[PDB]
Amino acid sequence: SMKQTGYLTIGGQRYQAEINDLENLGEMGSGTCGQVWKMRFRKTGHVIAVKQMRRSGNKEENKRILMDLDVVLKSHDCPYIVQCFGTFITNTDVFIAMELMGTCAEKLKKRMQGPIPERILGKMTVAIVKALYYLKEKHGVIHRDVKPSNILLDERGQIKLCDFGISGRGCAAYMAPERIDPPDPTKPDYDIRADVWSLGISLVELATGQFPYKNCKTDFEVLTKVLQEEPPLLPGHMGFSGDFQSFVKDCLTKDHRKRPKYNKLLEHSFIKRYETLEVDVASWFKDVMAKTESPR
Repeated sequence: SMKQTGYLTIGGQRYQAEINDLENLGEMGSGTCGQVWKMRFRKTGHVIAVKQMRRSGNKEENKRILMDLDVVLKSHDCPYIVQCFGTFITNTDVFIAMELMGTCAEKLKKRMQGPIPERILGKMTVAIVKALYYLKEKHGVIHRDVKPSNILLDERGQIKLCDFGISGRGCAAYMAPERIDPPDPTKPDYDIRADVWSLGISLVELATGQFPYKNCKTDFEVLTKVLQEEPPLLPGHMGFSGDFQSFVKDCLTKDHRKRPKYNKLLEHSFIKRYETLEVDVASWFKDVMAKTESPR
C-alpha cells in the first residue's frame, strides 16, 4: 500500500521526502499559478504535478479535492487514471503529488487547430472507456463530466482520465438527451449511459476538429439541438474506419435505453482493434508539439 504522506513513490521506489525537496517550476498550466505547480523532485530529477490545498482555502473546493484524491488513492491498479505519488501535510497546506501530464485533449485540439488522427483516438477510446468502467465497477462512481479537458495525454504516449471531478457528484455541450430531459418522470436519474454519450460527442469533436454544435450562440440553443436534431455522426468522406463510425453511432444513440453501457462497448471491434494494434502515440505527440511550438 502506498505511503500516503511524507513520501513520494515513483518508478517502483519509495522516497522519504518533504516539501523543500521540490523545486517550484511554476504554474502547471496557464492561470494555474497559486494552486497546481509543476515541480522537480531534487533527489531523483522527476518532474511532477503538485496540487496545493490551502487550509485557509475554500471549504467546498477542499471537500472536492479530498473526494477526488480518495478515489485516486484507491485507483492505484488502474493504468488509465492519473496516479498520486504521495502527499505532504504541513500546518497550512496539503501538497498532493500527481503524475504530470503534457496536456488535455481540449488544449491538444486548440493547439492542433485541426483533426486528431483516428489511430490516436482509438488508443484514447480504449483508455477512457477502461478508466470509466473501472471507476463504476470498482468504486461505484458515475463520472458525470466526460469531455476533452478530462482526457489527458503525455509525451510517453500515455492517455489517462484526469483526477478533476473523478469522484463524480457550458459542458452542457456534452450532455446526453436524457440528462437534459429525463424521459421518465418517476425514474429521472441518468446513469453511465449519459457519460457514453459525452464520450461520443468528444470523439466526434476531436476527430473533426469541430464541436458538433459550434453554430450555437447560447447554452440553451445547444440543449435544443441535442434534443431536436439527429445525433451528430462522423462524416463519411474523411476516411474513418467503419469500426470507428459504428463505435460513435453506438455511443450517440439518442434513446438511452438502447445505448451501450461500458461492458458492451468493451466488446466493440473498435476497442478490440486498439487493445492490440501498435500505435506510437508518444512519437506522434512529440512530433505535433514540435510542429506547433511557439518560441519561448
